[PDB]
Amino acid sequence: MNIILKISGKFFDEDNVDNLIVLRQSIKELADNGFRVGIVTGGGSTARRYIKLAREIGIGEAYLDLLGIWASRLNAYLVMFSLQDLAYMHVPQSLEEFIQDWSHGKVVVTGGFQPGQSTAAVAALVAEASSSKTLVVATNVDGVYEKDPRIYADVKLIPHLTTQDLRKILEGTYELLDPLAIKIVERSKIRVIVMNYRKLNRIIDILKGEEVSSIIEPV
Amino acid sequence: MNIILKISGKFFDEDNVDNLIVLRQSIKELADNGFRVGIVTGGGSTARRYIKLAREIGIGEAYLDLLGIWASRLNAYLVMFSLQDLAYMHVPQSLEEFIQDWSHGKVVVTGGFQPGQSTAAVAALVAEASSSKTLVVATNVDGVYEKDPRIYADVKLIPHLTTQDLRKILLDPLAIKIVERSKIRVIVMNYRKLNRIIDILKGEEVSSIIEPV
Amino acid sequence: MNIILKISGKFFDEFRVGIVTGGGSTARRYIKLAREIGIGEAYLDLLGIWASRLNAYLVMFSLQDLAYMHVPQSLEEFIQDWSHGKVVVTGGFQPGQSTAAVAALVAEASSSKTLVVATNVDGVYEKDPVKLIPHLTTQDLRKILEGSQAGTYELLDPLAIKIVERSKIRVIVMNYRKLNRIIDILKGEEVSSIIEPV
Amino acid sequence: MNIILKISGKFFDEDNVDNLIVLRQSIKELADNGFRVGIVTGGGSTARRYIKLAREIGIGEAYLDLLGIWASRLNAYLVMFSLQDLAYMHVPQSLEEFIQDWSHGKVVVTGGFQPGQSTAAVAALVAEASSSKTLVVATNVDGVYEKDPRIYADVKLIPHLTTQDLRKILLDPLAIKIVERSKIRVIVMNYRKLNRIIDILKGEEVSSIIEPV
Amino acid sequence: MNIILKISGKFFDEDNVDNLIVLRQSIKELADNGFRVGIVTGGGSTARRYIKLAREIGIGEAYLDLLGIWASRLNAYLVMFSLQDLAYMHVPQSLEEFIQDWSHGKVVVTGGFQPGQSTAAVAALVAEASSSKTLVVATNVDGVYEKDPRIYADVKLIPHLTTQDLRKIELLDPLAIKIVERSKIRVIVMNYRKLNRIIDILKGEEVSSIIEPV
Amino acid sequence: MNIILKISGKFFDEDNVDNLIVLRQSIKELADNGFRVGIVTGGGSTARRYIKLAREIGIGEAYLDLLGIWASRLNAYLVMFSLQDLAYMHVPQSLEEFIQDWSHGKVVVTGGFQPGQSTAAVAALVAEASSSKTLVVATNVDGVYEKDPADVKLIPHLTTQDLRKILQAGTYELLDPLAIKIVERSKIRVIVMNYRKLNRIIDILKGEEVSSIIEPV
Ligand SMILES: O=c1ccn([C@@H]2O[C@H](COP(=O)(O)OP(=O)(O)OP(=O)(O)O)[C@@H](O)[C@H]2O)c(=O)[nH]1
Ligand SMILES: O=c1ccn([C@@H]2O[C@H](COP(=O)(O)OP(=O)(O)OP(=O)(O)O)[C@@H](O)[C@H]2O)c(=O)[nH]1
Ligand SMILES: O=c1ccn([C@@H]2O[C@H](COP(=O)(O)OP(=O)(O)OP(=O)(O)O)[C@@H](O)[C@H]2O)c(=O)[nH]1
Ligand SMILES: O=c1ccn([C@@H]2O[C@H](COP(=O)(O)OP(=O)(O)OP(=O)(O)O)[C@@H](O)[C@H]2O)c(=O)[nH]1
Ligand SMILES: O=c1ccn([C@@H]2O[C@H](COP(=O)(O)OP(=O)(O)OP(=O)(O)O)[C@@H](O)[C@H]2O)c(=O)[nH]1
Ligand SMILES: O=c1ccn([C@@H]2O[C@H](COP(=O)(O)OP(=O)(O)OP(=O)(O)O)[C@@H](O)[C@H]2O)c(=O)[nH]1
Ligand SMILES: [Mg+2]
Ligand SMILES: [Mg+2]
Ligand SMILES: [Mg+2]
Ligand SMILES: [Mg+2]
Repeated sequence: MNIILKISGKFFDEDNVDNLIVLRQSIKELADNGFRVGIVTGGGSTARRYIKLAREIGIGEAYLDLLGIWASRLNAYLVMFSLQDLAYMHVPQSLEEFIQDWSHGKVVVTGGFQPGQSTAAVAALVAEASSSKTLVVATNVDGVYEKDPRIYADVKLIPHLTTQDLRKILEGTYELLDPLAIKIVERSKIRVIVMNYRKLNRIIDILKGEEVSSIIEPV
Repeated sequence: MNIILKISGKFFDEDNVDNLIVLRQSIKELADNGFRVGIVTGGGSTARRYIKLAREIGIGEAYLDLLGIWASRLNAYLVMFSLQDLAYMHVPQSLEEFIQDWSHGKVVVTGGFQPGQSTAAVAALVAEASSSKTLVVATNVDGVYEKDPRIYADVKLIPHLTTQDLRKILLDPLAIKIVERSKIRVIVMNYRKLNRIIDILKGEEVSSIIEPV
Repeated sequence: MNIILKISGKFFDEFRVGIVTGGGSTARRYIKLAREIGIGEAYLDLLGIWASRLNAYLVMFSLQDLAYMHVPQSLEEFIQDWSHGKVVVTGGFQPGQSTAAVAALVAEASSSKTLVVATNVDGVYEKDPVKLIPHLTTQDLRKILEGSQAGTYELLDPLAIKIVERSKIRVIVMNYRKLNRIIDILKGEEVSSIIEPV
Repeated sequence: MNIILKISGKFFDEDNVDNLIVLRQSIKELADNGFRVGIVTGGGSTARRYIKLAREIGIGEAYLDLLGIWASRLNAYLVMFSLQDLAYMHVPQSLEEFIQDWSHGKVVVTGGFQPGQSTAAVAALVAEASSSKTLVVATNVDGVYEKDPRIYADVKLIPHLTTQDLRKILLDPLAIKIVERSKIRVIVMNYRKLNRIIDILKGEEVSSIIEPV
Repeated sequence: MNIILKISGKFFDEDNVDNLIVLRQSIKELADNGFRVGIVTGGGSTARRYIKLAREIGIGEAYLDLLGIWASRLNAYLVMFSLQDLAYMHVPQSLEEFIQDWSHGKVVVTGGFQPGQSTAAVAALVAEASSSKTLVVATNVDGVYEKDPRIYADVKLIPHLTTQDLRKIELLDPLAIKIVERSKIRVIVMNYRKLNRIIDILKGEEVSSIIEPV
Repeated sequence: MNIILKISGKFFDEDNVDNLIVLRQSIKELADNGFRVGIVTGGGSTARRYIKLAREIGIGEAYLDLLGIWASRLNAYLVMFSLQDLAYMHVPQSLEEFIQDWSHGKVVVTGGFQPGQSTAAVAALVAEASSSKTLVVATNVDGVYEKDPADVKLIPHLTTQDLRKILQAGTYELLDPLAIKIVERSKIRVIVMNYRKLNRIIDILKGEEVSSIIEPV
């Protein structure tokens, strides 16, 4: 079926050929398992770096967001140019445009759409519009934690939880599933799989629940 | 300065030639009084009708939203055509497009942008992007009340309050988030009084002013 | 081959395929409201076109995964969207005509030999509310039509007739209630009126 | 006041610089006198040669039309490029696009829009959309006659007539339908005389004026 | 395999249906053998008819270029319209658009993109962007000779050469050469009269000059 | 009259708030002096980083260029966004689009257009299309030298042919081949200067200051 893959921005800040090489194989691996793949790429450091520079000279919040969006699109193009042929050569700039590009039956790579949200929201929207039952959020963490492994000791990894639990835990910045994202995944009952992009090579396993991952169930 | 005017959908469901006429005279006042007006029109009943009909046959939530957006755009075109020669002849379909159309120095009429939100959000976004310090929400009510007068007795009208007060109580999430971060004040008023919009803005005529916090 | 299906607007008020949807009551509801405040004729037409497109989206969205997700706004755009090999739903294109004309244009551009006009009547008559003409020609229809404008056009307006004739496209007028019985109407003779180009 | 100027295709076949020269002049003069000018250029011989050639190898009628449209656009670009800095640098490809380009307040040059009609229809549509009360059709003849003036001797020019008078005889069906419903008067004149365009418009120079009815 | 076909402007001036008839035939041949084909059409005489006229009244060099581009696009439409159902119905106006239109898997016909270059450069760019290892330049002459064959008894066609041997010497501008070299695209110069023997040309069983990148 | 200002990519790599400001200034100055300004922003390090990352996994040369172009547009947006309502809110992606955006009478900010060239070429094209008689190339250097600075001196006046003799996604040049070809045929003079002096742009333009003026020939 259809599946949306949200690649965290950090993924591009790293500068190591192996990242793209592996993401590319996994996009193929997912393909050879009868999977249509949509990919959303975040802005990463390029985004933050420009948002800061822009903010420094007083650029309004709306425009700071656009800069982050454009930065996320630059990453989108990078992913796409390595997916060449395999992907539809256009980076939709709105959900409506995505819906169109998705018609062509190839992989579609997206960046941001609108100010006031994050690529997480985009991933949700795109997942909903593409009838994807699963939204994989590949980030630099292994999964979801009750508090924060960085600041609290032995906060064991929650391999399963609902949009309710994730709400209490979370109870241009973000989260991982900002408000709009959660709202969308819930109304369209899309399950979110948080995993480490280091394991994109074991995505097929992740999807069928055989590897370190956190699955958020809609409720 | 710049100002955004959010016209509730009900405004178009009434079909009384006087609504468009009055709205048309007011956009002209604001204009001949040093304002650049941006207008956001809601889907109204057309939106609901199509959403209803579409839902009935199982159209996904994303697509029901698109239908409401297109309906809101149809109202956008209606408002735009009557103001001809005061408005830029294009209904932007995204904030990015709005920003572009706004460059032309004329009135810009908009409908929805993206699924998952309401024209309220669009009005906020558009207000923020156009550096509008005030977002006027023209609806079928006089303003904000501590609880709806429909059900509680002796509910007067809050002539002033802040985002926090409004919290304790249309403005969807994104709208509030935007008006707060960019400190945009929202003026809730009755579209029946668009002929007194200049007064409203300077705090006279009956209205509820939501202050950002 | 290819076939174009023109869905009358009333439909919403209640083999490759191209679909054209009319504005219906939404179109006329706006057209009268717009006219009331003096909106020019060109713009009234645009309102009708937008209304027709709104219907186009509704139809498109329901056929999802069968239709190319874009509503062309001009013949040139249609030709392009048609390249993708999926169903294409269209609304109006230009002022001064009706979706009928669009259907014809679209039929011609797509090399469709048949244009099916599904309306709120079983076929072509001679007058409305009288017998049903089960088989006529572009000339007979042109005559059955006559003079005595955003909102109201004739079954097949001037441009539609001109197009169907020059490209020899046969027009099948039916009842959208029998849309389901299209494989037969089309190829049968059932309760349909077939207009032969001449 | 807005005014639409339809330049006959022949204008470009003469490979006459003198024609483009006088056009710029009049566009410049019209602008001066407070007129917004929309220009529609026909396909001319280029359109002819291409359609001919295309037809020869069996291209469909729809596509032959598109080729004439493209050829009319090529002329549109030529006129535009010469009007540079006075014209909006884009040749709209549909009435909807024209409406948009016209918002920018500069001269807009157009070619064809859709198959099945002629630039005359385009001129009419564009005139209607831009609220022009006059559509000037500039051809290689001083005006309307009852028979061709170059062949028939003793043909007198008809200075005034009606849409019907014309029917009872340069204007395709759509064009006439449009000029009538929107009551646009059409002035047929010789493009050799465009520089005297200001006189033509005020009934103080040779020309045929078709009154809508 | 992807391949780009550059049709010289003269091709359209003969008002030769003969030419179009054979182009359409070889596209079919190419499609029928699993070749994706991108086509670039030059402005030909139409281009110079409009440029000459424009220059006459002082239109700037940038705009003269645009006129030639539009002229080449008009030819692009003509070729496209005859390929109907075999080609994507849009004439990209920039390399970025071409890349997009090419995604659709059908034949793409192009004209010019930007001022300051020729369709040759467009053909090279498009070849590079579409990963075509071969760029066929169909001219009205069998290939490249040692001495001009126009008026020079039979001379002798040189079957092999390099982009360097090309420099040591129309239909080839600076950008074109830079591109074919950096992306190592081989260029085949051949007569458009022979465009249906195109399958042979490509494999060496037919007359032509092959420029090797270096 | 019109003038095109080419901002070197390094200008954005310094990530200095001041950089953006002084620009926003000169524009207002230049503007307030009967000058319409077109601005072309290069890709800088962002472009370069992507061009190398992309190349590492084998992305073709055409696509590496596109990445550079998009990176240069990102800078274009940044510059545009900082120029409040002074600039037309759209980053043209082709000369044809530039010509259109330029009609609106406001500042237009551009990035790349097409593979195979550099923003220098874009600046030249844009200058020619906009009838600009002068193309200002603001780089981090002070002007031109027959050898990049060491110990060499600054050639205050040379010709495009002088530059030729004096003179791959990434590969720079001051003026690449297309740029020179364009500036020559349309006789556009190019003023090479240090972007540190954007503030003194009005002086530069009238000869009074540290700059190298390349005369077309
Ligand atoms: O649709 C969008 C996307 C992004 N943005 C803006 O750009 C920025 C990029 O937001 P992202 O959510 O793309 O950042 P990221 O990729 O680094 O996130 P993680 O992978 O670390 O989870 C955000 O901070 C926001 O301001 C929008 O405004 N809208
Ligand atoms: O940006 C938008 C706008 C609208 N919509 C969708 O279309 C519908 C129309 O959005 P409205 O905001 O017009 O809804 P409403 O009709 O209740 O508004 P008012 O009476 O208060 O004016 C909403 O119900 C929403 O689902 C979007 O999804 N996104
Ligand atoms: O190409 C087009 C299509 C439509 N329109 C405008 O849209 C409006 C709707 O005209 P339609 O012909 O689309 O309406 P309908 O669906 O009710 O028609 P029937 O099938 O019942 O006969 C008309 O008033 C017309 O002005 C155009 O101007 N141009
Ligand atoms: O909107 C349009 C315009 C033009 N065309 C097609 O292109 C051709 C050009 O139509 P024109 O009306 O421009 O022809 P022309 O140049 O000979 O006209 P004059 O001003 O010289 O009298 C026509 O023959 C028609 O087929 C369209 O299909 N649609
Ligand atoms: O990308 C382009 C293509 C073309 N042009 C401009 O348009 C004209 C037509 O471009 P051509 O490529 O047809 O010129 P040419 O005369 O060398 O062509 P062939 O006989 O080899 O087919 C050229 O003279 C050029 O000025 C551009 O500016 N850019
Ligand atoms: O039109 C364009 C512009 C840029 N590019 C691509 O963008 C990349 C950046 O080329 P730039 O010329 O934008 O770099 P820069 O701004 O840092 O240059 P200087 O002013 O310091 O000399 C180059 O690698 C090139 O391939 C294009 O391909 N086309
Ligand atoms: Mg609502
Ligand atoms: Mg009708
Ligand atoms: Mg004609
Ligand atoms: Mg460089």
